[PDB]
Amino acid sequence: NYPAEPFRIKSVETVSMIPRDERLKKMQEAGYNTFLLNSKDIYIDLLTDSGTNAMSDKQWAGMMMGDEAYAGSENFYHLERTVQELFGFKHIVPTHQGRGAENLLSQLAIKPGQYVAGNMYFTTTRYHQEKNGAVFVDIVRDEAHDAGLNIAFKGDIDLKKLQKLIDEKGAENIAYICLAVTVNLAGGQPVSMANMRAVRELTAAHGIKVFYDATRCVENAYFIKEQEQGFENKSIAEIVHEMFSYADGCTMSGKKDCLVNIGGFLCMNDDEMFSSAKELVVVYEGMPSYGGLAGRDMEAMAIGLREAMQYEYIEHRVKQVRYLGDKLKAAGVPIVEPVGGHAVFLDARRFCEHLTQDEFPAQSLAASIYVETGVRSMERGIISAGRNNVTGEHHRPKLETVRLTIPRRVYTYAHMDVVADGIIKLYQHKEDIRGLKFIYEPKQLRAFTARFDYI
Amino acid sequence: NYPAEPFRIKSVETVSMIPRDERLKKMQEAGYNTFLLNSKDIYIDLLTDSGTNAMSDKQWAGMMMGDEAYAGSENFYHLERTVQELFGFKHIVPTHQGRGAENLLSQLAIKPGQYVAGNMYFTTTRYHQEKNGAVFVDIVRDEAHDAGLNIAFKGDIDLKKLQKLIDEKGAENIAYICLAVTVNLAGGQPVSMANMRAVRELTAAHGIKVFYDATRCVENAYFIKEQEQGFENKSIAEIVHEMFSYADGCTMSGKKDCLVNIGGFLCMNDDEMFSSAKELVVVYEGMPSYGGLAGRDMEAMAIGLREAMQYEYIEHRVKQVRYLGDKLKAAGVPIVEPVGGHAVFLDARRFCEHLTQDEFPAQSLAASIYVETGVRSMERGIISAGRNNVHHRPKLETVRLTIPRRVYTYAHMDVVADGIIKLYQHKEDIRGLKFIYEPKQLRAFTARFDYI
Amino acid sequence: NYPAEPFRIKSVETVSMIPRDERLKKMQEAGYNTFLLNSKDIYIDLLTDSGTNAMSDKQWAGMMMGDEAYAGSENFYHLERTVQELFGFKHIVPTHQGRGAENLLSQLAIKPGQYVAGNMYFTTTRYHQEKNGAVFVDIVRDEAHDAGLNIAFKGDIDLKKLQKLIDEKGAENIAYICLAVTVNLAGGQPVSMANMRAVRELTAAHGIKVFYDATRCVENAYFIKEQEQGFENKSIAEIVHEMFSYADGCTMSGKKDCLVNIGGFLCMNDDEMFSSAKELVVVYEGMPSYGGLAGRDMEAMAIGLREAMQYEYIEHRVKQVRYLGDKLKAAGVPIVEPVGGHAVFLDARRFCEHLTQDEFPAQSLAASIYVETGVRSMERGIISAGRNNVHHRPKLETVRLTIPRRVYTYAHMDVVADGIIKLYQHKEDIRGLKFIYEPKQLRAFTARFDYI
Amino acid sequence: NYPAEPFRIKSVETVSMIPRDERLKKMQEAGYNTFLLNSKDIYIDLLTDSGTNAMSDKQWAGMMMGDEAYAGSENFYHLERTVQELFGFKHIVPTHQGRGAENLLSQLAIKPGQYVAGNMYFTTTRYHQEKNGAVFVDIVRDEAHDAGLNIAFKGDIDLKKLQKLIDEKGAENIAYICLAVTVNLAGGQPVSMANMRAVRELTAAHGIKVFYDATRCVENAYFIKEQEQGFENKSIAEIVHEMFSYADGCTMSGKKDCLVNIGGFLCMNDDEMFSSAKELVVVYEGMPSYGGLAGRDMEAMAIGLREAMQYEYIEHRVKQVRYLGDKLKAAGVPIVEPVGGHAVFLDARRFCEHLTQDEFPAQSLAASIYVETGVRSMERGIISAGRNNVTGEHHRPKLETVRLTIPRRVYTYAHMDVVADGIIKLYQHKEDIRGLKFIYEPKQLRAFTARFDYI
Ligand SMILES: CC1=C(O)/C(=C\N=C(/Cc2ccc(O)c(F)c2)C(=O)O)C(COP(=O)(O)O)=CN1
Ligand SMILES: CC1=C(O)/C(=C\N=C(/Cc2ccc(O)c(F)c2)C(=O)O)C(COP(=O)(O)O)=CN1
Ligand SMILES: CC1=C(O)/C(=C\N=C(/Cc2ccc(O)c(F)c2)C(=O)O)C(COP(=O)(O)O)=CN1
Ligand SMILES: CC1=C(O)/C(=C\N=C(/Cc2ccc(O)c(F)c2)C(=O)O)C(COP(=O)(O)O)=CN1
Ligand SMILES: [K+]
Ligand SMILES: [K+]
Ligand SMILES: [K+]
Ligand SMILES: [K+]
Repeated sequence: NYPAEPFRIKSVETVSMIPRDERLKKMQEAGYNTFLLNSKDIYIDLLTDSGTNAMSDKQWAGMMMGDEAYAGSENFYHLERTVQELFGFKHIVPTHQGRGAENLLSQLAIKPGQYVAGNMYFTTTRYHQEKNGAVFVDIVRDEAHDAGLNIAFKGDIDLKKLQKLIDEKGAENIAYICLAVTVNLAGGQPVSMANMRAVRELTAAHGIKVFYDATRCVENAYFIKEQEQGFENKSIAEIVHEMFSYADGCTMSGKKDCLVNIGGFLCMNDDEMFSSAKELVVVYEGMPSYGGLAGRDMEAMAIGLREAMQYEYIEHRVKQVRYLGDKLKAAGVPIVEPVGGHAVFLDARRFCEHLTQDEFPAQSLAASIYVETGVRSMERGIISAGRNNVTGEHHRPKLETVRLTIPRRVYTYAHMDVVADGIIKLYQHKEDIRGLKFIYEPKQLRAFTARFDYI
Repeated sequence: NYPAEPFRIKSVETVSMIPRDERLKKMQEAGYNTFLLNSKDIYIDLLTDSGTNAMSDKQWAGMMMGDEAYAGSENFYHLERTVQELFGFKHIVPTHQGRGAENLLSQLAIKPGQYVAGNMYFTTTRYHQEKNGAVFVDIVRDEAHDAGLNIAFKGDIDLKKLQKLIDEKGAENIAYICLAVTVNLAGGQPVSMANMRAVRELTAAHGIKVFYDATRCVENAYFIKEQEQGFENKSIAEIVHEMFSYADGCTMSGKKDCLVNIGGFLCMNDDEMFSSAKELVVVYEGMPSYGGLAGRDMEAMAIGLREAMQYEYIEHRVKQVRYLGDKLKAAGVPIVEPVGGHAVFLDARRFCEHLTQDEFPAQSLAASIYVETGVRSMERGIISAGRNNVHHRPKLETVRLTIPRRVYTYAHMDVVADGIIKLYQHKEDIRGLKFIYEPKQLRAFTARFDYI
Repeated sequence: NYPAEPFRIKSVETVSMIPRDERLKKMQEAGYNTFLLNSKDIYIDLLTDSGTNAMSDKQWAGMMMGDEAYAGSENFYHLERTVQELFGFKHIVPTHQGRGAENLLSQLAIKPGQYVAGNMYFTTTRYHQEKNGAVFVDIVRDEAHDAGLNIAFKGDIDLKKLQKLIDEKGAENIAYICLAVTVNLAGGQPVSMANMRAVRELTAAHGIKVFYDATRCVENAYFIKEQEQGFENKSIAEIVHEMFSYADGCTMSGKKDCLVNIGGFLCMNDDEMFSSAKELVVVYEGMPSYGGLAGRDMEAMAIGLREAMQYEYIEHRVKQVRYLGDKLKAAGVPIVEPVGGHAVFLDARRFCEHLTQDEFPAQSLAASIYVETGVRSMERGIISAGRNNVHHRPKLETVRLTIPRRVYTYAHMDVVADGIIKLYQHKEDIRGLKFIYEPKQLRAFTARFDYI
Repeated sequence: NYPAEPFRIKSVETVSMIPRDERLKKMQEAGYNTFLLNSKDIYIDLLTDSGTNAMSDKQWAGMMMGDEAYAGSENFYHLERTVQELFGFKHIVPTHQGRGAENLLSQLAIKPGQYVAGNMYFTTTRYHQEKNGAVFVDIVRDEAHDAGLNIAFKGDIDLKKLQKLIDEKGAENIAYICLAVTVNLAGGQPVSMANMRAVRELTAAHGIKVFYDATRCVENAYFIKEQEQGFENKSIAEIVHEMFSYADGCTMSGKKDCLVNIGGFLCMNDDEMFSSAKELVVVYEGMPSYGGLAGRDMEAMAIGLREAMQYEYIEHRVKQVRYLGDKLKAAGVPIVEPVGGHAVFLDARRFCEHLTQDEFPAQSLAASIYVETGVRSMERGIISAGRNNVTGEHHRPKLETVRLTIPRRVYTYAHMDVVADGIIKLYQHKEDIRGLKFIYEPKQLRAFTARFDYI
């Protein structure tokens, strides 16, 4: 079932164990917005798995060996050869994080008016595509839009949608296919190796490029080894290397599956695009030999990427998240299924049936979760959806969820029990959860700074 | 039930997940002596809680602020002021670890021929006492020698035994009383504040000194807050400060309850003895301003001692050990009771009743534990007792599962428990061992065995 | 004369002492382009002072206290409060380095077609201005373009040039004034407080904004305390705080005067622009609570900015650079004068007068410097200028010896000086180079050359 | 002449630049005893080269890889194989520092009544020898007792003194020969390889053991490569390995030439003595696999010992000390000659001719040095000599010196100029230096806690 941590604790991080009454005052000061809580006032911070990972002793040893030179740093050569060895790509350009690499790729591979198609989208990835004159097309399988359907590899590309897009618009008007592993918007759902092979075969026949969003590719590789027939004898590294053999490049956020707190990079095989990438990286990030990263951070990301290939680490990572999802599902708590690689999504629509969506149930549930447990979670519903600015009304998503995002190697099963036991107790008196109303609302991105109050 | 860790993991330590077949080869290469296993071949190392603790980010920040000066280091001033504030003693002398402080105290407070009495003994403490011409006398309560008797504060000194020693030998022939908190040999058993208060009252009436072995005094302070009536409203620091108010000094191994990997110190209130301590520390340890420790380590120990005062930390520390003991007891595994603050002791006498004591049951059980789970434990039976005469047979024949602080999780405890529980269901298959290396002095450290 | 380092060495960095014959092979392998040399093959790396600084023990202690949370990190609150205290600005937005802040400001304060005027330009700053539809206008004093003229505060804006721009184009067509302290392209030349005060008076009368390039503002503050009458009794922090009182905001590269290896930020007083900055930072850098930086790096930058305010540190920093410039000038080596705060610029035009500009004298001099001494320097002549049309010929043809902060000693400066002085005594032997790789965009970074 | 530092500064240590008037108040608070000054009030601390060294980035990387296990630590195996490789000894026992190893050796190789002979003595080494029932015999060459005689290898053993001791007392009554490299009491003077060969040849013919005090053996090895004919082509490691080939064991203080802040070890080739050494180390230091050291510190000492073998490091170390001595000698400042490997000794007798020794000129000179420059130095004269307690009078040494001890890789030539320029200015008005009188004097070891005042 659930394996113990395949590591020992080397060093601990001090936290404040403030009681419920103080936590309530902190939440009121934050305007009932978990995004406005201070880190020092949080016991278990499940806001995101991005850049919040715990590094290893080996990584911290590399942090002491930072070659901080502006050009020719040994740390960059270590990072370069590691990615070339594990991912198999020809050229590497480091960036300070994932959206820095997406900014580069979108300016290099998109002519204004072309289409970009992928298995759903991410906010920063789709922004840089649309800012550079592209029109996004969702070609994910229809099953990915059913929150309750428990099936494997929900993130697979629908080959029928891809075939019709090529026929309706033409291969010349398609910039590239953006295949994300895993699919964050669908709940961290993986993509099968068979799907990546079929996508590569169909795109190569029309000369269409394929670039991966490899942000959580290691979690995706474990799902292949666990659930895809024929990969039970292959190591995590062998699966990762085959995944990228069906891609012409990738954007990577090291802050996720590279087990670091900062860092990313951009990969490609084309020499001419790599030449243009080195010219553009100096504008936004830095030299091609550090790309907005300190030398010690390139070293940490190179070591972390190699550590992520260990089967026992990634098995425990995914199964720790699954443990939280299983404990909630066994108690009757409504969650999004299947459980993804990095987070558990509570269905706040069913959790707070007594509240309309205009009362922000996911935002109110997140506030109650913190006060009752000291756990910070992220609202992923109507507040994060924003406002259509042409009309001013709320964007209303089908998913009204609270995201419990698990950083890597930071928490234990006992911490997961604290999260579960508190949510389960809340669910047993879920009728007492009250709604919220705006008291402060910003112009753009309201999820980060809006303030509320009980109705 | 059992609280979650009152901290987050900041950094992790890489371990080798070698399978059982590899572990079997490793144990054979080590000659079935867990003391001879390589650290790199161990998943969960429960050999000792001494110096194996995980430090905090605050402590590691202090590690970057090491003032390595030979005299007048700010790190020493931080350590001195911390101990004076929390322990209440007047003078502090740092030592590289606990037995360095015992060497100093034993040469300063023992006249040849005098008696030293305490609630049981420890190997290093008793050696320096006997090396300096003292005869040890155990004045612990008799119940502390019964592994299965579940009573509170097993480490208390028997006041009747202390009164008889004063009458039979005279107060002039008693060097001092050595009160250890907790009592490691009895299984990490605590001493009540009433016992410390009663001991202070009896010794002061005869002019007899009292020095504490404060190695695990914070674990002792939690047991007082949990189980002694009247201390439920008092903080850990208040209890620690009151504990040492009944002592004339103490020896401390920071490698335990100070949450560090090296370090100790010696405390006292007497000015004249403190003067002699500073003259003797330069012979063995170093200057009184660092005492065999780097500046960064004095800083780490000062910060760790203050972190140990946090109620949530020390509550979780003790209850993680109790979780392992409860899970084993619920399956029928014979252990020493009650569970101490730092370790769970398997009763190898009852675990291997089908084996004679000359068959090294505790040593064979520890070897079997590693092969089955990759967990290293310490033999604490006849092998550790040794042979003065041509075997010493102690009443306690145990295997110690010693838990380092802030290093392992409940899931790691489940690995230990589930493997031992499976081993106990086939305890008839655990065979004895045979001597292969002469027991030169401390045989527990270097002896080799075999049976196949 | 020249003060000793106002600090001790805490830790050292290993270097490779390869002989001249090895360096000659390394330079040939690099194609005589210093930008292509490996760090491991360099003794003294004077390529840039950006991100190459040595941090303090205090900063490394903060590196252990990284609060890596996505929002509400204590490290961000420390950085924000530090900048608000020392710079006096109302709002802070962290960025991963300086050009990240310039990308934000250029999209927020530039309407397409407007003019941006400043005391010369920098490559990354001018790109983001021109990419956002601005036309750059240099309003620095004419003396700043003369490498040999030794006058104080060469970076001052010519108020007459600024007045003519306002009259010829109109204040409505001027986006803002970009005042850099110091002026990197002129050789690290400072700007006087009187000039900043006079600029603020003229721009405010027409409603024109003023934004600083504060990358080396601490070096600029020292020159004011040293050479501007009336500031001899004022501390570095007081001067820095007054400098920014004449600005509406600033872009800062922490990799320079904040004594860190990564990091920057964007400051402003206007609430509405700060709201737009937080919406745009999530697109390129990250959340406004970390802005593309790890928590430990925000903490390191906050501590480094406060360390930069120490008079003894910044005095030694500038005077170590001046020591290198004085030793070269005393031997007759042609340099840019006066010596700036962060680098010494060899005048390759005068150093290699026997060589034409199309022969790449600055590039060939930098290659010869490495082979003779193992010192890497940066070409800052026609190669860095590039070719828009089918070569750009700048008035300054220099080789930059850029000094990282707290990394090297006076003895390292003697190695640089003694080797260049020996090279200058045989400057007739320095030969030209020939293009081998097409100058695709920024040719200074990847072009290769040869002559034998 | 003097080479630049063969390294870059990776990190700096903050110091307080307090002015002269404040420094005077600090010195008065310290009772004019530099031993009582606070570290935070000192610019350049030349009190000792013991444990004050700056570590490298490689060492600090090892500090992140500490295997803190009680037995079988990988760090101990690294340290063990390093010493066996570089020193050539068969068995290694770590100790927390040098005097911990001397405590072990003195209890293992000395029967009560035997003699111990060596090239002068050190305080802690001679104490453990005499505490275990030995009688010390100085067999150094007579030239070592002339402070002004500038000759090479002053620390050599006088073979005539050794031959007469064997004849007058018998080989059975000689515990061992304690050969120290370098000789700290003579001013850091080295021992020639020819002397070590002759000592080994003479002792081996009588079955007498030889144990080295290798505390500063790397500095000693450089002097051999620089000044002993025939070793110009041999590396530092080759010279070190040959030095210990003439010894049966050694005591080592890693706090010196191992480039660490704590640590030591004990070496020997005899299996039976090593067996007894492991039994005795558990009493005083700890297990034979850590010996009173954290795992990270065994790793740092192993890395530092290997770093010390680099010719450029040790050449700069010795020549930085020589630079300070040369600048003082060129200005006419009286110093002890020749300059040793680790310190420059000012001749306070000639520096303060207007003061009698009962006025503590070396102590008063050290106080003036700090007030004028912010440099702490050590008194090495009548105060450190102590009091013959049978009579109560002062011990009066021939040497009345102030020791300027240089930690490794901590200071620059510009720091040496601060020391020199301040002492040179003091020497130009040396008649203004006043004497001191006891106001507080302890029973034993007065150099550490005594307080004074101007006469
Ligand atoms: C599948 C994919 C991502 O998941 C992703 C990031 N994810 C994080 C951070 C995040 C992003 C945007 C928000 O509004 C947000 F509140 C949190 C998250 O929490 O989900 C990026 C971007 O990579 P950078 O973050 O290294 O630039 C690219 N691709
Ligand atoms: C109550 C007390 C201790 O428990 C103790 C040590 N504890 C050890 C380490 C150990 C000691 C001796 C052994 O034969 C042994 F096999 C294990 C242990 O595992 O329990 C010391 C000594 O403190 P030092 O270790 O800091 O010097 C003093 N007092
Ligand atoms: C006055 C100013 C700078 O000097 C500066 C950078 N300085 C560099 C690095 C550099 C930059 C561009 C090059 O083509 C180059 F070859 C070297 C340098 O060496 O001088 C930046 C940008 O700050 P970022 O580097 O933190 O983004 C803004 N303003
Ligand atoms: C030739 C030799 C040494 O020089 C030596 C130490 N020397 C230091 C420290 C010191 C020693 C005694 C003092 O009263 C003193 F004030 C300073 C010094 O400053 O000279 C040791 C001892 O090695 P530990 O210091 O690692 O135990 C053994 N052998
Ligand atoms: K850097
Ligand atoms: K030290
Ligand atoms: K982070
Ligand atoms: K340890």
